[PDB]
Amino acid sequence: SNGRNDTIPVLLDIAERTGNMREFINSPFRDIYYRGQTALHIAIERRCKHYVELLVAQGADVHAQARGRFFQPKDEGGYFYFGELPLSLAACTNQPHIVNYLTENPHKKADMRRQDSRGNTVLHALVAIADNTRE
Amino acid sequence: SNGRNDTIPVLLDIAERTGNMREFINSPFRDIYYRGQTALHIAIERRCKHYVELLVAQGADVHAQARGRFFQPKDEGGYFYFGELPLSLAACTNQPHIVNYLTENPHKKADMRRQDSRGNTVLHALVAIADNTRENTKFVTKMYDLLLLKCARLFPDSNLEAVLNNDGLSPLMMAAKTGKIGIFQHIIRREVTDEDTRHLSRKFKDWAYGPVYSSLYDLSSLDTCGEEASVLEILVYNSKIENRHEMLAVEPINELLRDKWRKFGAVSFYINVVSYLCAMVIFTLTAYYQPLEGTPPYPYRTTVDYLRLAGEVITLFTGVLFFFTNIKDLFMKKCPGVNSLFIDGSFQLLYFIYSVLVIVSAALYLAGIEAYLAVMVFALVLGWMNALYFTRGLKLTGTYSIMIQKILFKDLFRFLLVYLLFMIGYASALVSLLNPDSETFSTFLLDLFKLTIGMGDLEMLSSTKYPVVFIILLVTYIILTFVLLLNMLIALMGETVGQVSKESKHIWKLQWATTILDIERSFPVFLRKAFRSGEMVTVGKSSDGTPDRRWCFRVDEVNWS
Amino acid sequence: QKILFKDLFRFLLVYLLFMIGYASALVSLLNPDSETFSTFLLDLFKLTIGMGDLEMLSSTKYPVVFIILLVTYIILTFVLLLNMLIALMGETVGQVSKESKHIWKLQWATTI
Ligand SMILES: CC(C)(O)c1cnc(N2C[C@@]3(CCC[C@](C)(Cn4cnc5ccc(C#N)cc54)C3)OC2=O)cn1
Repeated sequence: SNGRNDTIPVLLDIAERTGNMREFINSPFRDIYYRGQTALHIAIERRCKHYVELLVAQGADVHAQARGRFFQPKDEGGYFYFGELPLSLAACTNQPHIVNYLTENPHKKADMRRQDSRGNTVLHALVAIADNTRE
Repeated sequence: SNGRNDTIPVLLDIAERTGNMREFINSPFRDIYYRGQTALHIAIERRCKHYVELLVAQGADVHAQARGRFFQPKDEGGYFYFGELPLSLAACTNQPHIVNYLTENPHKKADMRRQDSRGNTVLHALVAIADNTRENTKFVTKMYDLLLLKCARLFPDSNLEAVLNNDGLSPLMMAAKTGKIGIFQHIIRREVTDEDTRHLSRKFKDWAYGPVYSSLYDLSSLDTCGEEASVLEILVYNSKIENRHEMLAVEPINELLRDKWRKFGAVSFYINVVSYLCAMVIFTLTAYYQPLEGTPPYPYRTTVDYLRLAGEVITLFTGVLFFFTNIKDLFMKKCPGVNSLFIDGSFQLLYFIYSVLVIVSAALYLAGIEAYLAVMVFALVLGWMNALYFTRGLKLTGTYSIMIQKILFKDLFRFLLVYLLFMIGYASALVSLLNPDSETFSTFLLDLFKLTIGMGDLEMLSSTKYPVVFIILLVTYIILTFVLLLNMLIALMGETVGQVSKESKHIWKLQWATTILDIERSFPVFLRKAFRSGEMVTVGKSSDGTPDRRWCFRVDEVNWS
Repeated sequence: QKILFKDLFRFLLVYLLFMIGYASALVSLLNPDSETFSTFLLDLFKLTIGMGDLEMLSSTKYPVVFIILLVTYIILTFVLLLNMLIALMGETVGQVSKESKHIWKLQWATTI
C-alpha cells in the first residue's frame, strides 16, 4: 500500500522471537508454477530498495534460484526469464541501485560470477531479456 | 448582437404578465422543415450558457424533441442529427458546461436516459455525429466518458450503455456497423481508474511481474455465442465496407478471431475441405462410370449398378445440402453490392447455380434420355471451379484466389467488350464486301479467332472481291488486337498491382473472419458455449459486493517503460 | 529457385484442378476407353501451347457444348497465365528483389 506496509518489521520481530527467523525470511514456494521464489524476489521485483535492504540485513539468501514454470524462457512455457537469481532479477528489471547494493553490502554479497541451473550468468540473462527495441 | 439581446428579459416579463408564459417560452415550430424546435434549442446551439440558464429558470422544456426534416441524419434528407433532444444537442456540439448545467440544476433536470423518437440515447447520438477525423474524436470520446461517468454516479443501478434504440443496437454496436473507429476503439479499450465507477470498464489489468503486464479485455458483448447480437457478427457482416478492415484490427478482436480459428476454426475448415474434395472425386467417378448406352432409368441389378446408384444419390444429397446451406445463408445476410462481391457474395451465386443445375439435371434424368447429359458436364465444370473457394484458409492461396476473381471480373469483361466491338466492326466490314450467305458470318468469326491465336488459314484471300483492301484490313486487325492485348497487359501490370495487391490481403482478412463466424454459426447454441473464448474471471465486488463474473479475454504484453 | 518453388507448384496445383475438372467433364460426355484420358490430356496440353488439332469436334456427342467448354478452357488458362504473370511481376519484385541481395549475402558468407 503506497510503497510501505507497516506489518513487515512486526513480522520480522515475531520471526526472531519465535526462534525460527531463518526458515521464515527465505521460504521457497512449493508449487511447480512459482517454485523456488522467495520474499527477496518479490522485494526486488516490486522495486523497494528499502525493503530489500531491511530484508537482506536480517538474513535473506541472495542466491536463491527461482526456477518455477513461470520463471522460464518464453519458448519453454513461461512469461519471464530473468536469469533465475536475485542479482540477475535486479539486473533484468533495470534496477541499477538495487544491484549496486546487492553487490556491496556488509551482510551478504552476491557475486556476479554465480550461474543458475541453466549455467546462465548475469550477462547471459541480460542478453536473454534484451530485445531489438531501442527502449 | 455581440452575445446579448436586451429584449429577452422584457419579453419574458411580458410573458409572465400576460399570464401565458408557458405557451410562449416553449413554442414549437410548425413547419415540416423545423418541426418541434423550441427556443431552448436555439439558445443551446448559439452557445449562450447564461441565456439557456435564464430560459430554463422560467420553465423551458428540457425534453422537447426537434424532429423536423432539417434535424435528420444526412442519409435521410437532412443536414444535422444531434439526437433530437436539448441535452443531446448540447452534447453533440461540444458544450460540456451547458450539459453540466442541464444535468444538475435546481429547476428541472434532464436525465441522460431519455430516448428520442428513434430510441437513440445521448450516447447513440454522440456516436452518430462522430467522424473518423481526429479533431472530432478528441471531444467525442472525452465527452462520451464524461456523460457515462455522470450517468453512473447519478444512477448507480442502471447502465447508460445498456439501453437500446428502436433498431436494438447499443452505442458500441451502433458504432460498430456505422464505421466510427475513434469511438469504437475508445469504448472497447476504456478503463476507469476511479474505484467509484471502475465496474464499467472493458479492459482490466490482471497481474504484473516486472515487464510483463497481462491486461484482460472484456468481451461480454463482443462474443455472445448467439445470444445477444454480438458486436463481432455485426462488424463482419453489416459494418461499413470501406472501414471494416480497420475495425477488425482492434486489440481484442484480432486475437479473438485467431483464438476462434485455432480452437475450432482450423479443424472444421480443413475437414470441410477434405469432405468437399472427397465428394467431388465421388461425383467425377459417378459421372465417368455412367453408361452411355440406354434410356434411363437403368435396371439396378449388378453390384456395379448399386455403386452407380450410391454415387448418384450421394451427389443429389450433396446438391440438396448445398441448396439448404446456401439459401439460408443468403436469407440471413443482406444482398451485397459493389466491393463486397469479391469478399464472399460471389460464392453464394456459384454454389446456387451448381445446386440448381444438379437438381434440374436430375429432373431431366427422370424423363429425358438425351437431355440430362448436357448439364452434368456444366455441373462438374462449375463445381471444380467453386473448389477454389476454400483457398481462403491459407493466406498464400487466399490472395491468389482474389487475383483470379478480380482478373476474371474487373478487366476481363472490359477487354471482352472492346474485343467484341472490334470483332463486330471488322466482321461487318469484311463480310459485307464479299460477293456471293448468312452462315458465312459464323465461319469468318472462328477463322479470325484462330488467326488471332495463330492457327488461322489465309486461303480466303483468293475469294475476296478486292484483294488489296483485305490485306490492309487484316494487318490492322492483327496490329489492333495486339494493341488491345497490350492494353489489358498494361492495365493488369500497373493499375492492378497498384490497388489490388494491397487490397488483396485486406480482402483475405475479411474472408477469413467471415468464414470463422460462419463456422461458428453452423454449430448449435450449446456447442458454441463449449468453445467459448476467454476465461470466467471475477473482476471485483459490485455495488452490492457481488462478484462481476464477466467472460473476459486476456492478452499479455511486454513493456519496458 | 523462387520461381521454381513458390509459384510453380501453386500454378501446377490450380492448373491440375482445372485439367481434372474439364477432362472429367469432357470425357464423361463421349459415347463409346480408359486410355482416352491420356490422349485427351496431351491433346488439350498441345491446344494450350497451340499445336493441338480440333478434329475431335466431329466425334462429340453434343457438338455445341464442347465448343463452349474449349473456349472456357482457353480463356481461363489465359487468365491463369495472366494471374501468374501479375503475381510474380508485382508482388514478387516487391519482396524478392530486396530479398535477393540479402539471401546472396548469406550464401556468400556460408560458402566462405
Ligand atoms: C462437404 C461438406 C458437406 O462438408 C460441405 C458443406 N458446405 C459447403 N459449402 C461452402 C459454402 C460456400 C459458400 C459460403 C458458405 C455459404 C458459408 N457458410 C455457411 N455456413 C457455413 C458452415 C461452415 C463453413 C466452412 N468452412 C462455411 C459456411 C458455405 O457453400 C457450400 O456449399 C461445401 N462442402
